[PDB]
Amino acid sequence: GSHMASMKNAKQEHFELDQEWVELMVEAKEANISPEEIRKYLLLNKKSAHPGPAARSHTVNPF
Amino acid sequence: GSHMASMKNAKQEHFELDQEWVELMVEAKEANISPEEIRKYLLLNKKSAHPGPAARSHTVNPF
Repeated sequence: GSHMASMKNAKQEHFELDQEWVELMVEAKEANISPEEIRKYLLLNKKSAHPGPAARSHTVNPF
Repeated sequence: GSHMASMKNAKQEHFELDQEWVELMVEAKEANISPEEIRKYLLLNKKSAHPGPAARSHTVNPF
């Protein structure tokens, strides 16, 4: 088969964000938006990226 | 006259709205929940503080 380009590393569940979350929070208290919608989503979504392999030895033979 | 308890005669137990929103803001940033839900809602919901609404269960007590 012919060669084709690809990304040097796998995708992760981690993403960049910062200043939207401080900007919404200050106004959401004065406007009385629902925090529960985020906190219940967040309570499930305590996410992390997939780990590396264990790389332990194995064989289809008795001890 | 006779001794009695001073004003205010009873405490209320309502917590700060800020302490949900401050934990939520820090944790939702690291979890990458949607800030766009709060920001799009806030742009319509340009509200301020108000008393509670009426309901069918409300009535004047006999005493």
